Amino acid sequence: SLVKISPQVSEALSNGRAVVALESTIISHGMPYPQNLQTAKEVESIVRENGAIPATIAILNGVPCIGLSEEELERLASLGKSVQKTAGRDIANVVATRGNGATTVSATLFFASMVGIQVFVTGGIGGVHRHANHSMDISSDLTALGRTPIAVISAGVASILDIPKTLEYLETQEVYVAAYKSDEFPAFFTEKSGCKAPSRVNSPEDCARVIDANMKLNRQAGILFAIPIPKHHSAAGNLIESATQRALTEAREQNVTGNAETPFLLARVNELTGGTSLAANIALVKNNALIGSQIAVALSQLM
Amino acid sequence: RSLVKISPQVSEALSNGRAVVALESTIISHGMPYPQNLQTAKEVESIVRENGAIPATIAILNGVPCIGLSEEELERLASLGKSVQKTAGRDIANVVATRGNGATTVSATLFFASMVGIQVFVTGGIGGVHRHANHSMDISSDLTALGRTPIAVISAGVASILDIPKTLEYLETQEVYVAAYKSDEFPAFFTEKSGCKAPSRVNSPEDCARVIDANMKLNRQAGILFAIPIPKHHSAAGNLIESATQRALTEAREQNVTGNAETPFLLARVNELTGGTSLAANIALVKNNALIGSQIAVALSQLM
Amino acid sequence: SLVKISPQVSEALSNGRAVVALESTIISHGMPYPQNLQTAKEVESIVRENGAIPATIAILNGVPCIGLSEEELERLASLGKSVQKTAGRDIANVVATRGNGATTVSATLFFASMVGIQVFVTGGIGGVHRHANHSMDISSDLTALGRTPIAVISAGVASILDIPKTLEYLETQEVYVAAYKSDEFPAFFTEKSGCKAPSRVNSPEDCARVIDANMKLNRQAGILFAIPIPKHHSAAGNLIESATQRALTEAREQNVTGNAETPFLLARVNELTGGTSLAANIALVKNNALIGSQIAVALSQLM
Ligand SMILES: O=c1[nH]cc([C@@H]2O[C@H](COP(=O)(O)O)[C@@H](O)[C@H]2O)c(=O)[nH]1
Ligand SMILES: O=c1[nH]cc([C@@H]2O[C@H](COP(=O)(O)O)[C@@H](O)[C@H]2O)c(=O)[nH]1
Ligand SMILES: O=P(O)(O)OC[C@H]1O[C@@H](O)[C@H](O)[C@@H]1O
Ligand SMILES: [Mn+2]
Ligand SMILES: [Mn+2]
Ligand SMILES: [Mn+2]
Repeated sequence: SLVKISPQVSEALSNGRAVVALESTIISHGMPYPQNLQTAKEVESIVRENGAIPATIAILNGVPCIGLSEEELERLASLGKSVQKTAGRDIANVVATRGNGATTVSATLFFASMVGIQVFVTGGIGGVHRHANHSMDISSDLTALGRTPIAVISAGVASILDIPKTLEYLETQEVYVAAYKSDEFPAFFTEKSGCKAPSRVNSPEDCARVIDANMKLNRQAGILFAIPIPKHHSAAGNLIESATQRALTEAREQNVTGNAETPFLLARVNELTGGTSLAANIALVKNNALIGSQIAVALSQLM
Repeated sequence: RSLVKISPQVSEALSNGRAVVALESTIISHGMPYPQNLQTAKEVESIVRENGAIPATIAILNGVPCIGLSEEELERLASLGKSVQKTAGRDIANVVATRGNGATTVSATLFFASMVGIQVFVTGGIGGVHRHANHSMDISSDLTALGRTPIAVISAGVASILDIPKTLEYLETQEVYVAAYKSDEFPAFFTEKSGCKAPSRVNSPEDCARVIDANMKLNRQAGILFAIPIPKHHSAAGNLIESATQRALTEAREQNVTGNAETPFLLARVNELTGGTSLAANIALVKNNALIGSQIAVALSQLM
Repeated sequence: SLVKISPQVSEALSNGRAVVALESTIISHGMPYPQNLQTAKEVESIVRENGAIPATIAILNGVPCIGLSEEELERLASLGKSVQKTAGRDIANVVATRGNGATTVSATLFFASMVGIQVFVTGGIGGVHRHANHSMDISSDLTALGRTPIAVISAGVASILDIPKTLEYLETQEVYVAAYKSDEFPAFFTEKSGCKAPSRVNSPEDCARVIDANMKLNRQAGILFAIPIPKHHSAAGNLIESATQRALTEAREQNVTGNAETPFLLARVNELTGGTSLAANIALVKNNALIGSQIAVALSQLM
């Protein structure tokens, strides 16, 4: 009615075939055009190569789109950063003003769950920002996942955020958190965060069985699977931390706040590391798409 | 149903899809002194009606939740004053069970308005993150209520007695859409200037109505805060409101005024300190919220 | 469906008879076998003796059980601490791995509410941890009760936690909190917390009337009734505080974190008080079962 679902996604959902939701803010605010389009195409190709149907979610001319046509992807990507970064709380406004919106994890969660997609691949999830006891700056991603029964496939949480506090917040929100094939919770750019994972899963089939259980119980809280970036693609943790500290200070000084903050910080860290962090970001999203697609296929086979 | 009493005019309005504006009752019982509390409530209901909407003041009377009050009930409530229980959402069941009188806060009024399908709720200010919440965790259930109730709250922002930046952050985490009306600055109740940028902006009642309408069609289970800056000619910005507020906060700490006694103490003391100016501003902003809120409700009714 | 409800509980729910939910972690994590089984039997007997059907909740071989048979209670008791401490966010995982789980307050709430049980007797509820300002360590019991319309019967909150902040957090979550026949909020082992109770109820009938109103209103938030430990069983606040202070220091030095912290502290306080604290813990659970049952019976009669 209000939501436009692509034929291919619509067909897969009707037949119980694997579908993987994808967000669009990485396209609009994660990298420049046409690299953004290239990375988005590659991710969707990895999803299809591993047996799932990719469902990139966005809002175009006020219409929520679940699954984008090639034309729509190209159009969105070419708009670049002029597209509105759209969290869940922004959806109604972008719809009402007939605008274009690139959806974050919290908005993408909402639409994916709405149409019955169970697996959502992202790069990293928002979290508790550093010094949140002074700011209370905490991503709506965490509350959204706490009340949306969907599995988010991430590479953990970036060190621009407070990882230990983000893990505590997720526990309080009743989100099941598990690291993939590791006892150590990953830190996005780097495989190791310094925090033990609260739980562990060792295969795509293991992940699918937890999701299946969650669905059967009708629990209204979600799941975060954290897939460590492949060791060969992991960025040096001292280079990342040094760039991160500088970026955080610059954000504070230039009064970058609210939803402008994460995009500002990730872009600055990429500048400061001469491209190394963006390259790792691209690597982990591709790895997440691979594992995420395998989970969705396993889940489809269970059901 | 058998427990909630809906006034005939509100009942008819809901059945026919007419514009309805919910109103809370704690501003009457605990928010303002006895002549102005009743006078203001009557003036607000009149502004709502004059602009084409039906006012639905919500309260609990002798254990009965009432949605829409008669002039007599409004009179009865204003005079009972603070003998009525200040009733947050979490207190409703208790007040009903004990057959008490309760003046409903934003969190309680939200619950009842949403229950019967009212989409627009006009208030003065919303509760928020209290100052020093890092040592207390004192945070209004208004914020959590709005985060899980699909209704639009029309306020004049957040008072500086609270921590405005942290309140804005908390609302974002709860997925509440926040927009300032015809301004880039988030307003601060008595005064238009909070020092904080508005996270979003809307420029007409019709624009507000379109956001609410989209939110309803999407079936999102989170609400909206529209923050209407107090009209420039009624602002208390010129009256040392921030100084008076700071002095009031300090005096409350020294006299151990806490809990439900605090806000009334602070409001009375700030009014003393500003020679009546802060109360006048409070009256002005609630009336302005009623005007814009009614216009939003009417535009929404027309959309639907 | 997926949940196994015992015949006695099922029959009681079908007939609108009083049912009291109970958790299993004190069996699993509170004391050694076979005394642990005898205590569990004594608590269930208090429930039956006061006119209600006890519904002990646990997960056995991946199956959620609401109401345990004699054989099932024996198996749970013999597993001892080898059972997984299962919060709400752990349920899907324990189900998926076919594990045994002792459900905490947050997990037990979910299952009791699912099948229409209105009264859940516990000992104490989890809360805001001390120094939560630097850790954000806050029990999911609080968020669970804020979105589950069920009454929890507790003896308040232990002083190992931050009681004032716990009370504030509950207000924020819209949980109605009332002390039973007292103006002072109780502190688990001890009747006095130092905090005024936010509200008060003076009989099981009063409690049932609040629950009945909450049910008729269809509010989706729960209730915490805090029943002070009987005066003759109350532990002295200075022998508790001494043990408590030492236990807290030790947990900090041994870097005990996450879901291990509360079980560590309670076990250590019990060690340091030579059994006095566990004795008080058993006394308050038995008192809670008595009052809880009377409330559940009064509620059944109202309905
Ligand atoms: O490399 C990236 N990680 C994460 C984001 C986005 O940032 C959001 C968090 O932003 P905020 O907490 O302001 O809502 C996440 O949901 C995600 O969509 C992004 O654009 N690029
Ligand atoms: O003697 C006790 N044993 C176990 C608990 C459990 O601890 C939980 C809180 O721990 P956490 O916040 O870490 O989930 C409670 O739900 C309860 O089931 C308790 O409170 N008291
Ligand atoms: O959760 P509650 O207690 O209702 O919110 C805190 C503040 O919200 C307002 O209504 C009151 O003035 C109170 O001080
Ligand atoms: Mn933020
Ligand atoms: Mn408060
Ligand atoms: Mn914890």
